[PDB]
Amino acid sequence: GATIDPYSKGLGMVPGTSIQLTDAARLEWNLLNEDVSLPAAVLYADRVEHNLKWMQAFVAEYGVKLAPHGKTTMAPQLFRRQLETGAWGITLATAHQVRAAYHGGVSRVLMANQLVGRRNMMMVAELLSDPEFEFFCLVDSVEGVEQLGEFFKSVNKQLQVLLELGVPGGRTGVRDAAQRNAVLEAITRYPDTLKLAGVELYEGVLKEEHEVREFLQSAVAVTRELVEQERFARAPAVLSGAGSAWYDVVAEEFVKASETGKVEVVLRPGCYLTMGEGLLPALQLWAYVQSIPEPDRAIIGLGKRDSAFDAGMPEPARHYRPGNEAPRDIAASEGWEIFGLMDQHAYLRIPAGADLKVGDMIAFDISHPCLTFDKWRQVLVVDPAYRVTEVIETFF
Amino acid sequence: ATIDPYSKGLGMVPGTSIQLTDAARLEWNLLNEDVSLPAAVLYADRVEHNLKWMQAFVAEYGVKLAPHGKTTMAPQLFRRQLETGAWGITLATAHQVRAAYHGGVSRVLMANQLVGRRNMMMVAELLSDPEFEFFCLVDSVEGVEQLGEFFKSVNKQLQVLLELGVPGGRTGVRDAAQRNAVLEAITRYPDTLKLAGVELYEGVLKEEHEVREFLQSAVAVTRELVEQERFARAPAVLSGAGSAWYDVVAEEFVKASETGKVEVVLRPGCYLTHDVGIYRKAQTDIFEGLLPALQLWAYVQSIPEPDRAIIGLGKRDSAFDAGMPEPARHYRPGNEAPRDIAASEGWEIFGLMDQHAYLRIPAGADLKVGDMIAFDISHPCLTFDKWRQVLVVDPAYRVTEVIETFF
Ligand code: NA
Repeated sequence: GATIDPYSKGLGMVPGTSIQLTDAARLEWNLLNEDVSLPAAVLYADRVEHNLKWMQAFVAEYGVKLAPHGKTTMAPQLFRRQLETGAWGITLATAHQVRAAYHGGVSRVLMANQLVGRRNMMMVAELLSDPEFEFFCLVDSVEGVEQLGEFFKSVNKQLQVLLELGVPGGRTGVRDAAQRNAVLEAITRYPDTLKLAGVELYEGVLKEEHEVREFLQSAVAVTRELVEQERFARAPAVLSGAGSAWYDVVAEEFVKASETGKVEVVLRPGCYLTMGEGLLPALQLWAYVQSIPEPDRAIIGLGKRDSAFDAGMPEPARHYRPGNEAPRDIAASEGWEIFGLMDQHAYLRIPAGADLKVGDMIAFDISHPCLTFDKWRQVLVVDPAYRVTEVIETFF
Repeated sequence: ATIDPYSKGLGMVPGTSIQLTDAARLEWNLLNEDVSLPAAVLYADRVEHNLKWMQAFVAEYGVKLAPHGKTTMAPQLFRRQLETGAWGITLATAHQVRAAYHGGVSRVLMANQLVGRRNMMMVAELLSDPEFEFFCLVDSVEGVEQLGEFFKSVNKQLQVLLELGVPGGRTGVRDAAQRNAVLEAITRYPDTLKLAGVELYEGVLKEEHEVREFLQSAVAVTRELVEQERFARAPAVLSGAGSAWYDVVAEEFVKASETGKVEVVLRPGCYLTHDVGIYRKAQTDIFEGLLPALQLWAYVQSIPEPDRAIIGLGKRDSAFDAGMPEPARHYRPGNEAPRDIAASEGWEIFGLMDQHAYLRIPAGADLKVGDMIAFDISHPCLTFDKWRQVLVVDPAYRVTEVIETFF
């Protein structure tokens, strides 16, 4: 129960099976003392807290609240920090994810996805006898609504749904007004079970601004009509877009729905580990130099098992020789560059005669940090002296 | 070893101490929608068919195999491999060795350099088990000295294999100077490091005359060390991959395989498909074989346009290196059984996002929200690190066991 996994990678010696993650400090792991198996995933406590407090300081120019997507870390320890620093809820994608977040103390989850399949539905139904828990999922088809309605009725629960709008050539969401009206009608056939709680879209399938505005404006018109018809079962109704790349455009268009006093706008941002200019990169992967077979080629103990290829090639940022007081920063001018990532190894180009030895450590930055998280069941949190203060568990 | 109550791809797990091997008692049936989709599904009868085939193959040709476990990291599967004749399991990292040890593997060839005090300590802890045999690779004086000093300081002994490499390659000594420097360094730790043999990965090379030359060098270095009596293990181990280049390796290692001073150990990959080198290359010699044993099951979530269905399967569930998922079976809840999907149905996955996939279908397809599709993937072993728990089913789609992974 929120205990360190003694068989995971990227850890030091774990002398019991019930050592609380938050008690990791008593194990006295220090990264520089080689207490920890490399490769390891390392969050800097000072930077994580910086990024949290930075986001907390953010005063929006518009009436909008944030439900950051949790799928990139799947770490309820981080979700709780996000919620205590002002997030409205967590956006998740699967029933499995929702259960994980719920048992990690998240009390509001926007499942930005269709809920389908008997076990996925039951996994959500299991959380719905908690009167303090708030849940939403998306609907975009009559069949999907009927499946939800029949199931949740059969287990005597209520389920909040958001009508999802979509676009031609897009992903999910109703494509036109006739579909929209059929989906809305289907919901009224389960009056004691399904509860229309708002409207949702993902505007980022579109590329041009005029298309985005026109899509946002159709969502506003549908929302205002449902307000006027008193067809929402939640007060306020929720209107949600991604609002990342299109943050400004989404806010401008969605204000028109808010002006009813009956709708709250909820946006669904991504990674906090890099609203955004002052965020600091909080995660590095640390690996050993295992072999330097040629004067310009080093082999590193880091592979695709440790670092998502969709995160981008790892970039050497720090160098540390065991026995030294501290690491040193690697300057771009040194030309240390990963030119190959295999399963468990990386190829590092170095200038001939570089001061690098087998057994040295390198800390790597990665461009899209959160995408790497799913390669790590345990992520370390370190203080500025590289002492591990906490272990973060993930639920992938 | 118990079922993780918080994992994906499972049914209702009603306790925290349900043994993985007692999964059948939970009575999960895939077609009854007892299990959360997406799920990774191994077919028991196919896994067993593949193991039995490799067992029969090893008896025909006398080959010693240490199959790669790095791609599945599933000691339940490792144990079956060893029970049906594997010589040991080949692994990549100290963490993996420890997991395999914990899962009852009694011989590991770590086909990698062992570097770093915690990594070394993790291996040292296991060496207190006198029934466990371990090997790792050395390719540098610095690496040999770091191992020697560490294992001497914990009063243990370590078997190492000299790794031969090639210019522009991966690891391994490049030339005779480098080779002799590594061997000499080994001899500086006479009661700690035990030279147990010679290893290479020949498929860094692409042309055949190069591979043969490299293999020939391996045989020559081994023979030389046999004559000088530099090995501290009888027999000494000579190990090549012998998968993608199985037929060439088999020929070149002829004389080492024939002697009793040396045992040849090959390192095949995936036993969950016909697409493994040792099997593809054995066909000439052989003239029902290896079958694909894994499929990923997912729901249809939305059919928003007549030619486009959205599937609850993403890059979180299906590794890019495994290949694009291909629809293979279709099941509508309430029905007796799935149906086979042929290419002529016109279903094809055209996009895989984080948690969703795009399925092209012909307008008017026999498909509905809430149906399940089973997908084939080209390299099934390579998708295991997306799953902490993998289901095993019997022919009636009843879950008979859950397989845990150590990634
Ligand atoms: Na635990």
